[PDB]
Amino acid sequence: KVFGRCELAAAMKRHGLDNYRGYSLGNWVCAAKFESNFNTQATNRNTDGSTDYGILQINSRWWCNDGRTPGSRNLCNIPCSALLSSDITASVNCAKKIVSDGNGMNAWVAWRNRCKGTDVQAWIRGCRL
Ligand SMILES: [Cl-]
Ligand code: NA
Repeated sequence: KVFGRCELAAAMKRHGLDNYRGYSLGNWVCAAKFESNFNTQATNRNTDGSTDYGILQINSRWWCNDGRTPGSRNLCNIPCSALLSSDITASVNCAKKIVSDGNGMNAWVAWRNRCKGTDVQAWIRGCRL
């Protein structure tokens, strides 16, 4: 599923990401924009053989099991394919665990490079939330 901007914002808000650990809704929508272009089916292979999955490009090295990342962890305890669903529940739940591990949203390189320190509220602007 390719979400609309406000559609995703509302779905995220409903799943409790607004101000989750100090990160306002605009941060998560910006992050999802540049990681996956709002596409839940987005996948990307890393040079180390791991793969990033879904709307927030969660990495198989640490967070999910895809059965082809030797010596990796499954810290969110899910198959990586679960992160590709049109229902974003598993991605959101796993994201909550990632953002709490000490490094905040700096875990997402696109957020750090493209969202951090920008006017992130522009991403939820005009949306009925
Ligand atoms: Cl933080
Ligand atoms: Na893994």
